[PDB]
Amino acid sequence: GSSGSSGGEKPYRCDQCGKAFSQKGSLIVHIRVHTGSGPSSG
Ligand SMILES: [Zn+2]
Repeated sequence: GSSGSSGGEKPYRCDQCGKAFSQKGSLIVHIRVHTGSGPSSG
């Protein structure tokens, strides 16, 4: 019951939403929500 608890301190951190990832690819699958990434139907 207490927000604000960063854990990992990874280099991969999206500035669009403010998230963190351990790998690069993992982040690539997230960009789909921000910028047109890979296929996503019409
Ligand atoms: Zn993001």
